[PDB]
Parts: sequence; structure tokens; C-alpha cells
Amino acid sequence: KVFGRCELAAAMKRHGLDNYRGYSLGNWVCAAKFESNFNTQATNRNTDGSTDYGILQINSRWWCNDGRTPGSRNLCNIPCSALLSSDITASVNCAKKIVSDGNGMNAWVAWRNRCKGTDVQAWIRGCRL
Ligand SMILES: [Cl-]
Ligand SMILES: [Cl-]
Ligand SMILES: [Cl-]
Ligand SMILES: [Cl-]
Ligand SMILES: [Cl-]
Ligand code: NA
Repeated sequence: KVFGRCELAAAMKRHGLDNYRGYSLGNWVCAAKFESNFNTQATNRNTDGSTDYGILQINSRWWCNDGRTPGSRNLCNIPCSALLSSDITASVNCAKKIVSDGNGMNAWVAWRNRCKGTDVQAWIRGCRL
């Protein structure tokens, strides 16, 4: 599913991401924009053999099981395929664990490089939330 901008903002808010670990909703929408262009079915293969899945491009080395990432973990206790669903619950619940890991949203390199320190509230402007 490709979410609209305000549609994803509302879904993220409904699932409790607004201000989660102190990160305002615009931070989460901005991260999703540059990770996946709001497409739940986005995937990306990394040089080390791991794969990133879903709207927030969550990686199989630590967070989900795809059966093809040797030596990896599954800390969100989900198949990586669950991160591709039209229902964002699995991506949100796993992102909450990731952002609590110690480095906040810096875990998403694209957030650090493209969202951090910017006017992220622009990503939710105009939305009925
Ligand atoms: Cl957009
Ligand atoms: Cl915001
Ligand atoms: Cl594996
Ligand atoms: Cl599994
Ligand atoms: Cl933080
Ligand atoms: Na894994």
C-alpha cells in the first residue's frame, strides 16, 4: 500500500508514534518518506546480505526474521514479511523498539541525513489529526 502523506500521519498517530521517545509525528513521516516513499511494500538489499522492509525500512540483521540473513536476530519477533502489510501495526511496534535502542531516530540513517534538524512539522502541516 502506498499511503498518502496525511493518511500515514494519522495512522502513525493512531498507533501511538506521535512524540514516542520524544519524536514528534513529523519526524516519523519524514523518515518514512525518505525510507520508502510511503510504500509498505518497499524492500532493499544491503551489501552484507540483510534486507530492509516496509515503510521504515527495518533491517533483518537485528529486527525481523527473513530466513536468509546469517547470524541475525529477530528482536521484534516477527517475520520480515509482516513489515510489508497494508496494516502498519507491525512496522510501528517494531519501530518503537528500534527507537528505544539507545540512539533514538539516528538508527535510521536517512532520518539523520535528511530529517534531523529540519522543519519536520512541514510533513504534517494541513493534515486533520
Ligand atoms: Cl509527500
Ligand atoms: Cl512534527
Ligand atoms: Cl536468518
Ligand atoms: Cl518468522
Ligand atoms: Cl533520543
Ligand atoms: Na533476522
